[PDB]
Amino acid sequence: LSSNTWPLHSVEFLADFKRSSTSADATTYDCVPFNLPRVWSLARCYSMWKPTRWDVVYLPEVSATVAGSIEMCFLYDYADTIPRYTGKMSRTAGFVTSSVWYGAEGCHLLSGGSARNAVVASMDCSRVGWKRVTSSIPSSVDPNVVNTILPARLAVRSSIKPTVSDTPGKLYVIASMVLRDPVDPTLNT
Amino acid sequence: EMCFLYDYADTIPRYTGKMSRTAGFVTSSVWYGAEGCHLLSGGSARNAVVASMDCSRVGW
Amino acid sequence: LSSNTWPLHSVEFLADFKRSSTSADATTYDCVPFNLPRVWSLARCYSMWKPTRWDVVYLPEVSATVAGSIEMCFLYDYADTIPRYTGKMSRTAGFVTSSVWYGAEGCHLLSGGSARNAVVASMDCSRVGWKRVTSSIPSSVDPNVVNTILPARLAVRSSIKPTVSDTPGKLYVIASMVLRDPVDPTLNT
Amino acid sequence: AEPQLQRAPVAQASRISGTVPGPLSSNTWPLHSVEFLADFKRSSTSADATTYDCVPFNLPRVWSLARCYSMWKPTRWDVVYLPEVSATVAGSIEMCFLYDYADTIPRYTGKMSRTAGFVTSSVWYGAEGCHLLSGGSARNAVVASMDCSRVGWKRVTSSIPSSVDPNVVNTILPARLAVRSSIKPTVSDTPGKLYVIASMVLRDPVDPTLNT
Amino acid sequence: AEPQLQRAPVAQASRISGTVPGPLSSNTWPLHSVEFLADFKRSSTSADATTYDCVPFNLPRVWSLARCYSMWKPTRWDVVYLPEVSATVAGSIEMCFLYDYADTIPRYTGKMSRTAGFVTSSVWYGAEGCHLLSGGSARNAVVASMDCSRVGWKRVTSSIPSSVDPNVVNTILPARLAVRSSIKPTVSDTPGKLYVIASMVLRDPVDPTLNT
Amino acid sequence: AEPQLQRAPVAQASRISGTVPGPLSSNTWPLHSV
Ligand SMILES: [Ca+2]
Ligand SMILES: [Ca+2]
Ligand SMILES: [Ca+2]
Ligand SMILES: [Ca+2]
Repeated sequence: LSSNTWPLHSVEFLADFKRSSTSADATTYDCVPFNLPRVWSLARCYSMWKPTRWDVVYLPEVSATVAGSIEMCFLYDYADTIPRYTGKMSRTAGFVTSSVWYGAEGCHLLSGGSARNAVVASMDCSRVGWKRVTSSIPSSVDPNVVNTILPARLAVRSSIKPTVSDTPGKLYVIASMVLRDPVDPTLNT
Repeated sequence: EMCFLYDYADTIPRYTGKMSRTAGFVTSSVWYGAEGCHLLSGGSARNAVVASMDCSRVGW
Repeated sequence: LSSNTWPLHSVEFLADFKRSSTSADATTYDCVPFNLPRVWSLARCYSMWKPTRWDVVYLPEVSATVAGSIEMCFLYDYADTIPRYTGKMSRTAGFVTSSVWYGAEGCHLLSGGSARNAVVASMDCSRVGWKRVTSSIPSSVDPNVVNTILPARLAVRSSIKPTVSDTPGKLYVIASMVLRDPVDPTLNT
Repeated sequence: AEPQLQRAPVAQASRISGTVPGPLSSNTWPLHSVEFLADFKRSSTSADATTYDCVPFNLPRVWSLARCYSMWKPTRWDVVYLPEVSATVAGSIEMCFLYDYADTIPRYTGKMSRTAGFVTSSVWYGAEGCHLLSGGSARNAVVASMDCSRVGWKRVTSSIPSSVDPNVVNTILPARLAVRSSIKPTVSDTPGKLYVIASMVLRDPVDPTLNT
Repeated sequence: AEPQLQRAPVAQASRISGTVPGPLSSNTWPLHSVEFLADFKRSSTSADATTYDCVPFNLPRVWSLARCYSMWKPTRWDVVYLPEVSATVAGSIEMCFLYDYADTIPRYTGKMSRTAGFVTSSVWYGAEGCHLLSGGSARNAVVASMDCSRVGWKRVTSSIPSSVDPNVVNTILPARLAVRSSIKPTVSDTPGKLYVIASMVLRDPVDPTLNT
Repeated sequence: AEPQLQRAPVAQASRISGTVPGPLSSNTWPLHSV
């Protein structure tokens, strides 16, 4: 309800699903407001935030004959190593893989929501507490310090290496959060 | 990519990020959504690519 | 509650109450999100807004010996002439006046409630419809065009011409609104 | 019957939803176990208590399972002392828990007694604690229980950042068990054993090889 | 449940059968309406009757709907005269229908009377015709009915080829209403109003912008 | 009713199992004659 607490449901483009022709490493995305321009514009006006939903849906835009799959999972510890292959991915939390060309049915999740044959990677938000809204990540520090601000990292991996670097789809985030103690957007770091 | 602009003064999105941040946003494989043909007659928007405009609160 | 809609309660510094040593005219403030940095940072992420509250509190910060008083009222039509004197101010909506050094007791209004000894000028928000959020105002246009985006103007006046321009207190806005259709903050005009 | 005229699709989505099935694939996994913690070492020169980090990687068997999950939350953690000395042995064992890495390790009985979870026992008392490790009956056991209520979800690590601000260590270390000897024998000895009866909940799987 | 492994087809036919659904998409559409036709203008110099082409595009509201169809067939077409003058006004209104564009417009009572659908009335008679425009009761109304039986399906046009053989005009013009004043006032005047009570059937839709 | 939106497959197997039907297609055929 109220008393220094504003609930928020947003949908925003997160990033392009990029496939490397050389690296087998997954690309990680920090599940924090400053990574979503519009949501950041809102969140930066508050000192604290608490994710309630945070779901990343993959929407493809390539031929149905393209080869490969997209793999997704969430990493809840910054200290944890970024998956360099399918098993590592298949073994971790929120795992989900689907042919790179599949997914369009997920557009219904964006507008409204009837996730059926949607390719989503849901983050474990239950038991995720009030974190401090920051404008950056102290990567140069002990992973434990980072954990303080990073609820989780989305790991996205190309099941295979295309002959040329490419992007067969896009990742959109459907976030739901509550914001708490106001701050001047310009002083929020 | 489809979305609705409710203020003529607002700038037309020039890219995916901008489009996604706009009301009524929707995207689809250009080859997805043929089932939308049945929408034009009966119904079943289950597998259709539709961009709905916020009509509630729109006055006379 | 949902689907392009969430209430927003905010408090922000509006402007310094400036007393002209030569002019008797009232200063005018446009009651729109873009005139409140933080609130603007939020409202700009939406296409439409609807004021639910909008109250401006006068909080003094001068000696109990300063003479003169502050006068406030709201103008709901851009075409309407700005009050030149006390009688005029007194005859317009939301009119309130108070000795320039009184009003400190209204600080709990900023956090909590009890406008019991406050110097507030409340805008009539009931029956104020959805207005498009704008980054500016067409000041050289027909007032009716302006009225489209301007719910009202706060008119502040000094009941006295001090020997030298001075600012006896400040005006703080206590706004409560609902925003509606998402829009990229950078594309909002 | 008639041979079926299969229609060949341009492709066919290959999809898997959720962590691949197996022993530790559930979102969460509760685990209870008895784990040998350490020997109750009695220094003959130092009066300082010995510290033990109450974290999964310090429990060999539990760690095997725990490293497959990224988050854990202690629910029980109880350390039982088992005497292996005669009733002629003088001395006492002192145990308590330290919930802030920045806090100083007690160097004497008074300090130990003023600390949470404090407990003392004749070094030759508590053999009945053997039955605790299996069935139950902590009636006559020497146990040091860690305050687990209010302990939140901690990240599972394979190490402790020791030369770092105690505050960052606290983010991973729910508590430390402090074990002290009430007296200094003429020569270092080992009056008994310390076994941990841990109970925890693991959450959010992760490839073990990535877990650090 | 299990994620469904969708089979992607080389394509997927996009098909629509029949005029897209909406207000005027039916093969045929019947429409009844009251439409103001014109003022009963009484010339003070000419004895010639005034002609009115009984075609859809001459009925503003009806035309709005009619232009969405390519074919129409009149079913009723009745023109009611409404007096707006006192019972002291001399003169009569004469009405009849001309079913051949090549036919000469009557210049006098005798000619008018010899023409189909003929009718005359004291210019101040027929106010009860007001009730016709709504409910009914043509008992005391001055009405000129057009012979609609036997009128076939006509193409809907937005114009009349006037400087063309009357025979080609006939293909589009079911009939003309001829209105005449039995007398010449000292100066042109307007004793009443002419309202049409049309009933027609529209058939075979067409984009309005193409309809001409 | 609604026109059915046929899904076109890359192909479609053309298959026949067993000797094409007719008078002498059976695995065996008994015959008696003068
Ligand atoms: Ca901050
Ligand atoms: Ca705008
Ligand atoms: Ca870890
Ligand atoms: Ca036509």
